[PDB]
Amino acid sequence: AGSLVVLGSINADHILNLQSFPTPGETVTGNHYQVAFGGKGANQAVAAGRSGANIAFIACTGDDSIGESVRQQLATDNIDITPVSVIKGESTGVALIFVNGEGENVIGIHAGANAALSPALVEAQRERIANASALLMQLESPLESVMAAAKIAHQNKTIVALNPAPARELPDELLALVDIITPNETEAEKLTGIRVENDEDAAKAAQVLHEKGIRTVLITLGSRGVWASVNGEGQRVPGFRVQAVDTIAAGDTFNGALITALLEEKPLPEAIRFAHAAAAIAVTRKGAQPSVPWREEIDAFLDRQ
Amino acid sequence: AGSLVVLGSINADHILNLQSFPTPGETVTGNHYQVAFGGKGANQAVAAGRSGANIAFIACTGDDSIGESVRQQLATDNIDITPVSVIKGESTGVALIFVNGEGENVIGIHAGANAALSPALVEAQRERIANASALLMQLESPLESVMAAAKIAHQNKTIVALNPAPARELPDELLALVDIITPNETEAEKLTGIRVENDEDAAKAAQVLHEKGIRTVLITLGSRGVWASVNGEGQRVPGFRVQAVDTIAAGDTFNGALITALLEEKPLPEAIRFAHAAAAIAVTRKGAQPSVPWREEIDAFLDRQ
Repeated sequence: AGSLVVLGSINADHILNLQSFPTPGETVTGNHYQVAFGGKGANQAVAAGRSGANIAFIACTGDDSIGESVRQQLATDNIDITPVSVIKGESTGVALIFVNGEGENVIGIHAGANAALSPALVEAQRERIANASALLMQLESPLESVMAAAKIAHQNKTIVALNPAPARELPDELLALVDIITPNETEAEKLTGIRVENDEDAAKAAQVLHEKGIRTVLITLGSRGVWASVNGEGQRVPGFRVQAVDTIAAGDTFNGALITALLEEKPLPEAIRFAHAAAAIAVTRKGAQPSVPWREEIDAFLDRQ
Repeated sequence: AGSLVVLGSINADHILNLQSFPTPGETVTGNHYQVAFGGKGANQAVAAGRSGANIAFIACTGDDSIGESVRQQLATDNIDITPVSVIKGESTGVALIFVNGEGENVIGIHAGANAALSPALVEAQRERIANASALLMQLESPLESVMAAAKIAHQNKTIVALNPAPARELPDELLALVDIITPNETEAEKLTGIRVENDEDAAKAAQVLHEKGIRTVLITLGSRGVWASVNGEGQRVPGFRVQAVDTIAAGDTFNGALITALLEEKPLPEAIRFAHAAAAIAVTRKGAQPSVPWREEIDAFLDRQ
């Protein structure tokens, strides 16, 4: 298994379950509270580490207590935290989350130290990025840093995997550097300009990304699975049926487990089944990282399948 | 100045300024983040301590890091934290707060350790409550504990001051034990059944509370000040004109400073002017406790007045 380098955000998730979302000017008392480490960068770094990858993590926390704790935690999640910088005078990223009695949620985010992951910091990681087999990134880090990291990778035979979340348009210069992209429907549309409701739309949107030069395109479709497309040839790959309790980080787990499988040189079809198994498990648990399953659990799930 | 005993909640306030309140299923990135110690019990305990009172604080924090920090903090706010218990296996109370670009806010609360402040814990404080000159309470603690604390006070010549917030109806058994009550309009209506929009309504609502046996009734009216009523005789007392930046804890500061003034045996009219000065200062600053002014600042404000 080649080495993986994840570059992305780190958040401390504060989750409060409550009857209903407070209206403007209102105060509501919740029924359950949970602090769990989150952030797409870390969720994916953890999903990969736990699933068995040889991964190093480029990220930034602040100089606060919470920052030290998450750092303490990630180190035990089978992740090399040597590339995680501490930014003096800044707060560690945070996410305030409400979940109502109807199962819906709303999230408020503070970028904090995450906005400090600069091109200068990426350059300082030139060698690490150069020697890795693949680089996994999202969009909760400055675009200029993601851009600069992708170039170094493109220059040194480092596979570039991008989870284009949260949704936003991207320059062709960055897309022309991506090898594996994993957008959901909203993101696929935002990236191609094509609304994706059905498999016909997904194939069309996929085609647009392929023309940008992206070899592998996986569009998460929600309940019906993912549209897996390699160089124009795609098909819908169903996920597992499970009773969801908390879907947060489901997509991040999918991404982290997927890359682990691919860097293990498993064929795409099996890799996707592996990532789907991991995600299926993740939605049956609460909190982002606390729900990310380890390799043993993933394989056990598969074996009983 | 006689001794003051505050019994109430302790919260860690997580405040995020953002463009607009996220809609169901949405994620929004904020522009400013602040962690400040809050909770009506602590806000009032701090407002009193800083304003110069000889105050001891009965409360509960969890056995987490945040709990230790707030405890470390309150000790420097001129408060005797000897009566603050640590509850094993429980989280310190928390408040998740959003403030949009229009200045509005919504608050989500986790009771945490605060729900553990029991009658047994109050009884353990029988002597402390007995020897104090006054007891200041709110409604973010179990009603049975507030009830039991009020009885001990009633039995030992301890003045009972109640800030009936958040709004909720209360049994006549508790009201018949209150000496000073400080409801806002919503709370006054909730307590008497009389809608309070104007000074005529306020006087009527005040009358209802007086009949419950409460000698001093102060109904905060919002912009026009407070309806100060002693045994049926009331009048509107205007507050100071100021440009508000953050009104949270304004009412708690008013309460804490007010009691300090009264326990200093200042006449009600002056006591109310003192509390108003403190609150006026509080709304020009961000965060709950971080905005509570110290005695020197309050007197300076008054002198320049």
